[PDB]
Amino acid sequence: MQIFVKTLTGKTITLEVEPSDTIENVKAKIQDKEGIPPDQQRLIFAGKQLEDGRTLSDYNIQKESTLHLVLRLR
Repeated sequence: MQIFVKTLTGKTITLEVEPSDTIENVKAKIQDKEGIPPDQQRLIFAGKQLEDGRTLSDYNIQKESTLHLVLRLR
């Protein structure tokens, strides 16, 4: 399915994913487009911080829905 990842910098990217994809897996695809290391990414959906080892289906993330990407640096 297609999902969207919003950076609060203003911009958005599309991602191509499966419901069984892990957040880890999503982070890797974000790094491929944005260059941000996975341990400096945090993803937010429906007011929850998403865990690395869990899947999109675990969080009821559906086609054309949107995740929010936040930086955790120092």
